[PDB]
Amino acid sequence: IPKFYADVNIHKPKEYYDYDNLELQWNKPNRYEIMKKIGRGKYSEVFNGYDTECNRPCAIKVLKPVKKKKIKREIKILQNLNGGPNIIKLLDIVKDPVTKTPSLIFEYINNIDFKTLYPKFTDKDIRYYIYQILKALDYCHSQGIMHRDVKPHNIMIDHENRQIRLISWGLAEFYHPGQEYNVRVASRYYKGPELLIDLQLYDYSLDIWSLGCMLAGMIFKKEPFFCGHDNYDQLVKIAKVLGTEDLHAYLKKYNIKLKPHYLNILGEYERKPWSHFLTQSNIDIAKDEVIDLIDKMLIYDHAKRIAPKEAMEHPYFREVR
Ligand SMILES: Nc1ncnc2c1ncn2[C@@H]1O[C@H](COP(=O)(O)OP(=O)(O)OP(=O)(O)O)[C@@H](O)[C@H]1O
Ligand SMILES: [Cl-]
Repeated sequence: IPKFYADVNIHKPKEYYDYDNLELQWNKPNRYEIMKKIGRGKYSEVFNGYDTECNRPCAIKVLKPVKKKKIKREIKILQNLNGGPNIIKLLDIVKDPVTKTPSLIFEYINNIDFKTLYPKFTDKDIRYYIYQILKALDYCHSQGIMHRDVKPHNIMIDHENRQIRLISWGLAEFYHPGQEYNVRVASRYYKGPELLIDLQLYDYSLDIWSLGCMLAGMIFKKEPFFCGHDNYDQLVKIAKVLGTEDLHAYLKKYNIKLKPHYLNILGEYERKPWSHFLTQSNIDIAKDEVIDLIDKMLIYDHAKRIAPKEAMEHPYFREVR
């Protein structure tokens, strides 16, 4: 039972969540001037473009042959989240008349690779940007949607203009109590324990684990924070930090019995204190307020994790604007 926003979709009309019954009106791609390729996805290519009619830059996401089921969902979710704080705006959906290839037109964000940008950040910079990702996540959760793929790679930042956007809504899904969800989502490094132990009855809490992994990696200057060689090893990398005592307690509560594979590789680990991750290069940002915030997010028990709504109230953010 998610603390917040559990029954959002229950009180919403079927049209809101039934994305496969969505009638898409594809427009002519003529007005969008295609320029430099800025991104590469699993089943897409993102280009810097220009809306010649509305005097506006855009990011044109061309789509490789994927079932309409996947596109319709991404479109429905982006539509339902329009005007959300720090959520990428979908401006148009276009289809080539000849090739019949669909493309999604998004507002353009001048991003700099996090591997180049993040080291240039100050304590005040990470503070502000994490608050903004929390605002985005509190909005989509309130709209009955889980992002299911929060990672530094899906956060666009134009540092010069202090503009931040949560992108990649392709894996985003609607939360319905009692529904079993595909555990084979998110980057292995940002996959919550519920995905690793095959707990299909997960919720919004999944996004706080992923954001916790991101925040830990940023302030401890170690990305990916938990670096597993496989899905089974990823739980070991987690347990080697959070301790196995709280893991066994988590499995006993949700009555989950680990695979014949897990029992051998998983040892008995004591919880590593967050202080053991401090270095000369990171103590300046790895202060006591942020470590408390990380401690409240990286918790096995998805039901015991802090909500984005609550995280925003934390003293780490003293956001008097
Ligand atoms: N609006 C945008 N502004 C700037 N860059 C963008 C924008 N949208 C996408 N990109 C870039 O394109 C890359 C891939 O885009 P995106 O994450 O939306 O696709 P994807 O979901 O992985 O693709 P697919 O679902 O087809 O596999 C991003 O990592 C980013 O660098
Ligand atoms: Cl894997």
